[PDB]
Amino acid sequence: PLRLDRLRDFVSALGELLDRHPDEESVLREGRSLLGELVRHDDWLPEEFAQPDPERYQQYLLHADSRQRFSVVSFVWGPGQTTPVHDHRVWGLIGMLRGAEDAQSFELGAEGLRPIGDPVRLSPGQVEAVSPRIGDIHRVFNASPDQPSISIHVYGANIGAVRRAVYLPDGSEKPFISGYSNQFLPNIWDQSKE
Amino acid sequence: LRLDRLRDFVSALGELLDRHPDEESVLREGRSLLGELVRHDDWLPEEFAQPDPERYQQYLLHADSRQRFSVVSFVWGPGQTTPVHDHRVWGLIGMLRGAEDAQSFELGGLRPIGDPVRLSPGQVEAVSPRIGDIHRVFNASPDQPSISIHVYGANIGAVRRAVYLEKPFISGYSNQFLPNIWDQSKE
Ligand SMILES: [Cl-]
Ligand SMILES: [Cl-]
Ligand SMILES: [Fe+3]
Ligand SMILES: [Fe+3]
Ligand SMILES: [Mg+2]
Repeated sequence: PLRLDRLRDFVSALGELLDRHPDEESVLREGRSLLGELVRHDDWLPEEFAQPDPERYQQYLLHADSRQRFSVVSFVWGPGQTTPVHDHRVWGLIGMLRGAEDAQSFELGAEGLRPIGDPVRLSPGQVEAVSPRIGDIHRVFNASPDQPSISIHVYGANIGAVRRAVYLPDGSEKPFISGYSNQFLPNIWDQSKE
Repeated sequence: LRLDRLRDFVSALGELLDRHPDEESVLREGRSLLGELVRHDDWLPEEFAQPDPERYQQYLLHADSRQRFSVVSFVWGPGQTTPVHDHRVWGLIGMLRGAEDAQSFELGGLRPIGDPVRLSPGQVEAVSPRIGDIHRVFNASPDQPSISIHVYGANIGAVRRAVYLEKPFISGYSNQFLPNIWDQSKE
């Protein structure tokens, strides 16, 4: 009985929102509200895009806009998995869905990477923002050693195809194109099935 | 697989409808963009090219965020046909693989308009309430499957339309999964 209508309605609303060509602050404010409404419910994500991998965290594209104005991704960390330290180069929202993860912000200093504040500790329903304007560099990791964690991320592009960077401790940058773990997206558009 | 072709078609079709042009302009520029896609048979994933023994298959490839358009791979097995149906929105039919025919109809009951249009790879046809909406599309080969790529001014699988002897018609989709056409680094 997957409530795929929730993801369909999120995608529609996010489309309508960007049709008004609003500023980043308005996108993040209205966006985090719409994402909050989606990730408050754990009755809609298909099992195929909730699956951990033993070697690396999984990046399942759920929807990309026709003009690549936004994308929606299911990120799945297994026990003890982390992202590299990375930037985005576009606005991003992180909606916590299942389990426990932490997000550490970083800044580029004289020495290299320095963490800003404590890790932000996410639990289901919580939404965080990233952007070049408000803070773009972070590392997201599973805070459980025996359970997988899932967050739904929304970006101001097709994030899997954005040329961005990972950072080493000394602040040196490697090119980063994340791509996607899935060859298949979920069909959220067969409304007659419901 | 040259999935970049489908990605570029979807982008261009989005840009086109951003200009909020009239149906005539959509069909004119659209059939040109679709013609460019279906002239090449190096991009369709095999999972959305598969015939079914019992009924023709309707694989959604892409739906717009606001359901302004959709792109569908239709697959007829040897000797399969659609019912006689309308669309209630503009539609483009791009022939990709094999041989099919399209018979137009008018309400008189049903009378066929002209001969069946005989499609071969690269050919693009249009339907719309304005220009003629009622047709039947069928495989013209008795041993080979046929594939055409269709583009509609809605999420066609969810449009309330009709089949004609009117019965209500909502076509839906054969696939639970769409292709990921957005992983550009794979190329
Ligand atoms: Cl992120
Ligand atoms: Cl059609
Ligand atoms: Fe991130
Ligand atoms: Fe048709
Ligand atoms: Mg918290």
